[PDB]
Amino acid sequence: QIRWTLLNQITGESDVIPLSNNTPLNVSLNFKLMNIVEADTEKDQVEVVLWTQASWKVPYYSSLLSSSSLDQVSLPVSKMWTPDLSFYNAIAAPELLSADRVVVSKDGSVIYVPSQRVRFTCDLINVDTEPGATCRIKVGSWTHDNKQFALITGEEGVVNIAEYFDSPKFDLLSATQSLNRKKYSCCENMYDDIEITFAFRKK
Amino acid sequence: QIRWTLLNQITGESDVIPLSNNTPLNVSLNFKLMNIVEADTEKDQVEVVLWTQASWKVPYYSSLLSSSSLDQVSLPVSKMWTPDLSFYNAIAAPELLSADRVVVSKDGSVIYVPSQRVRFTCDLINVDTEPGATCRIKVGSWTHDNKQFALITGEEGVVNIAEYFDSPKFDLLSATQSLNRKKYSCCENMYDDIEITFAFRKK
Amino acid sequence: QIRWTLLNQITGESDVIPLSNNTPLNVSLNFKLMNIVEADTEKDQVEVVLWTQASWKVPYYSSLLSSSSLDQVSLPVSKMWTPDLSFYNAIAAPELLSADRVVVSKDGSVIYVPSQRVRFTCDLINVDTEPGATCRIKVGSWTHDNKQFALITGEEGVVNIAEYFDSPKFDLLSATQSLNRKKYSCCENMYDDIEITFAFRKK
Amino acid sequence: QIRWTLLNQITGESDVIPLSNNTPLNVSLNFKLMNIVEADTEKDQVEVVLWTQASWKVPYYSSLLSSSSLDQVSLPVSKMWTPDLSFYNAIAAPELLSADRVVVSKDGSVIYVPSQRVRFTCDLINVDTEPGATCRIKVGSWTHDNKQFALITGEEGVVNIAEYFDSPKFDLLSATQSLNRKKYSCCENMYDDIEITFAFRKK
Amino acid sequence: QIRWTLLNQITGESDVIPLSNNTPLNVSLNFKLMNIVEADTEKDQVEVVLWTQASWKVPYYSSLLSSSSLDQVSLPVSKMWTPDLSFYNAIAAPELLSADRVVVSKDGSVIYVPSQRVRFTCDLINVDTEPGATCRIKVGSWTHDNKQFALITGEEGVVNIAEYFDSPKFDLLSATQSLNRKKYSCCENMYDDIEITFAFRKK
Repeated sequence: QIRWTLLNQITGESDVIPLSNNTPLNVSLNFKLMNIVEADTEKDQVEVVLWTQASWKVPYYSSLLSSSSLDQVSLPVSKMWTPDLSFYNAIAAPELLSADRVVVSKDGSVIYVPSQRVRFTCDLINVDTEPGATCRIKVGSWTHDNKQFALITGEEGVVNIAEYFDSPKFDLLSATQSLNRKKYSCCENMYDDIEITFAFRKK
Repeated sequence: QIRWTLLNQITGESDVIPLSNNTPLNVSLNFKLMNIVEADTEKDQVEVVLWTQASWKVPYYSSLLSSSSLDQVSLPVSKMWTPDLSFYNAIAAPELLSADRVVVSKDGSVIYVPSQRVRFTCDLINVDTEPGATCRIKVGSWTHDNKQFALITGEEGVVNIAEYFDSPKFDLLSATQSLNRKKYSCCENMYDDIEITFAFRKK
Repeated sequence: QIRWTLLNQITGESDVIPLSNNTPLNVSLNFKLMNIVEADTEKDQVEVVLWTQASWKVPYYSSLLSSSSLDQVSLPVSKMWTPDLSFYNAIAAPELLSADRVVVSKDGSVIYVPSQRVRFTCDLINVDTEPGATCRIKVGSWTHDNKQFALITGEEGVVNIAEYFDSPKFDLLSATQSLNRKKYSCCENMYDDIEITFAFRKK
Repeated sequence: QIRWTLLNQITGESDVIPLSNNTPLNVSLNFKLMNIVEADTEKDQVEVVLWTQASWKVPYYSSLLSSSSLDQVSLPVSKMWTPDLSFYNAIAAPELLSADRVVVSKDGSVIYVPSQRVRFTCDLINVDTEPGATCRIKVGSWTHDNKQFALITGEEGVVNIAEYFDSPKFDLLSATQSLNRKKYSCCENMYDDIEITFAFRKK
Repeated sequence: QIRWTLLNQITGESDVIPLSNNTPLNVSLNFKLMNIVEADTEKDQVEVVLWTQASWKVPYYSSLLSSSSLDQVSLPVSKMWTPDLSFYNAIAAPELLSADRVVVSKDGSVIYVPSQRVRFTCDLINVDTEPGATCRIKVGSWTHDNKQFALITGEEGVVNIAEYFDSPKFDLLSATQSLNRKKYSCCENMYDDIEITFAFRKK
């Protein structure tokens, strides 16, 4: 149902980011904060459910469906390169809540939306006040610098991090994101990250 | 015991939904709500034990058995494509409680019945009243739109979710399911989901 | 030090229950309840440590040792078909506590003894009284109906479920087992199961 | 660096205990109790950190290095057979806290030292008194009987189980062991075990 | 996009530490203490988030990129030998929080930075006084002695373990790291270890 032999090159190359020429791969990231599921005021720790909507394009993947009546194909994440996103301020390993699959379209654009439960520390002293408590989540490639992996995000038009939030216990008061590019001790080059700031209080 | 060389095609193709023609694959789901194992009123979270009874048919699979004594065969889930059903409102990774195997019939129809412990948020303010609290569970394919993967109510109808329910702690008042479809941001086509709605109260 | 090439066939057929002709495979199950390690009266949930002693025979396995001074050989579970036993009433995935290995004898009989911590719902309202609380553990193949997989067990001799029980916190008052056979609403045929009934109380 | 094609035989045979003749492999086990990290008096459960020092010899492994400048080689456990030690009285799966690797010397000697966190039941009624609480840990092969796998242990004067013990919460009062050989029911031959007995009290 | 065939040799050799000559491999380590996420004074147990910055050089790896546009390449850890660093005094298995990948440079140096949550025991008697409680973490190779694996200390600073520290619950008062060498039972050769010592208190 697909060009199966191509898929063997694709998985064969999966250890390495798929670059064309020298150009950085643009990886588009958008976030949806879905729910806050722990707000532990004694430990000062929060758990959220977050959907990371990631997409990138590898033109040579377009041959996968060229001869197929499929418009797109869903494939296990293990079959190709996917971004090594890490939460820089996670204090427990994020827990995947969705199927570990990506969708490839006819033009080679790839879409990947892990839904994860993520824990981090946050000062919850004001969580039961009208302004609420303000928390941040930082996400970026752990190992691909910005010469190879460049973060892009939605337009000031389309960004709506709180769009689908729903909780019977907490009110989500605001949610914004910055796109950052920083030098660290390890490496020649800089790393891109997006950081979400949000505020919430108890209902 | 079976046509082993066919299994090599079946496993070989297991990354991709098995379609023929354009036609979406029909996947029927029925559910058994077995137990409500937590209802935490301070966090507004509920954990249930749920069997998902999923079936679909792949004509070419029928040759697996046609010349063997066996009327059906049970195989590990890793040997073929299986639906990537996710609980859209899950707040923890569902925990599999039963052996991960499917059963293939002589005509190539397949049955898969995972038992899973699933956690999600619910407003429990009324859990201790006669009408009780109403909770919803949303299930659908994470990455196959309804051009490829169509959900249908299975043979048992919408009416037998509570058949095996047993708890010393909770009364299950009612349970039904409804089939819906939604437009998502990522994609042009809609996704099918089945939504389970149940009411329960403390004993 | 065994007939390795025969292991190629054994492992090659490990997806499928090893039948000779049409006859169902006799799988014998005996149990030892070792301990009760949680009895939560607020949640009504018990955790036990249980050994399931399972044995079956596959005559063609006898060639594995025919050439060797080994009387029996221990092998990884993954190298052959083993029974897909499940706890029908588990509310958490069972935790294996022992080496995942089976032993094949020179006559091709196979012994598999998993030790597992298993959690289930039990009404514990009477756990701190003289008669104690009565709990049940249901065990059977998840996907092999009784036309393929026949459960058998010890007579009134060899059956002593409480033989090794030790707990500083609970008295095991009595444990019994009973073979049963049920048809399920999802499914055509009947499945064998053994139900273990036990009573315990606080020391 | 090493005779790589030898390792192909070593890994190839890794499913099965490496005997020569029909002599049991001698497996030497010594223990170091490092710490007691849980003593829950409400549940009468203890957790310890324990180093198990295992070693055995497989003369044919000597060719792995005989032409190498390496005096010994550290390898992943998955590359060769290792003893299937179980804690016969564990109530949770022991958690590995150290790298899963063995060291093979020039003579074919193998050393494997896992550090594990292990939970057991123990009557803690006297933990806060002078006699302390006395606990036992029993360890042996789960599936290799003493016709194949024979335990040996420290030349009874260099058995010092308490040697590196260190805790700010508990005094280890004593720790000894014995080497036992017992008959089991599935089992026509006997199984070796070492039982550690220790007494501790709250500081 | 790289020299794939060379990667076959690198992975083929991944079981074994990469030495040239009889020279010890220099493995450089620096640490960043990110957070203290638990200090349980009842149990005298501490959890921290720590980045371990490791680097080492393997000259023959330089041919991986020789003919490529990439100045460096990120690869999954499973593709090459990486150090078997263990927390000698961990009381629970360290939890990895970051993507499991390394970066290989044009000259064959390798960078690996695991973020981990690590638990250990610490006398917390003084955690709530001005000088605070002093804790220690010991890191080194579990199975590579210092004739094969030599520890050298990080490239930027030695008291700046705290560069990224942030906690709403605790003040970090001091942090230092120090190289040591310790002799063990198993081995006629010594193992290097780095000991982080830090003092912290409740805010």
